[PDB]
Amino acid sequence: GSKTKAPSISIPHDFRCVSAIIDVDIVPETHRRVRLCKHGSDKPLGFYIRDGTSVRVTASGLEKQPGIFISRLVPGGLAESTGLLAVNDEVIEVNGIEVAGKTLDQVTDMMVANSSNLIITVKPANQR
Repeated sequence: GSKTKAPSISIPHDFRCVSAIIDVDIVPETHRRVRLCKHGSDKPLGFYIRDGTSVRVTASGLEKQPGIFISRLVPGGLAESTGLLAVNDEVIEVNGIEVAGKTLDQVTDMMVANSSNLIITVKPANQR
């Protein structure tokens, strides 16, 4: 079941953007959220994604999941500039859509869809 904690962010026509870590007061340090904001026109997100298998730790032990990892960040890109996000980090949620079961096609498409107000939730890999 999908139980995401996604704030219903209503975006106004505001012309100043900063990628900020939202839900930081609620979400554990195990997850990192940056909100992507549009600047002028819809330029592509400053991160690329790849697929693989991520290790999810539970009380049951080490379990493997189909994971979507960041492949690389665009130099001078929002995530790269903030230093709040790294290339190794795997994405957990996008806007509230969990990337579990989603393809890169679907996830990229989903992210570009909510390009105006997009919550990117990754979990820090602490560099793999």
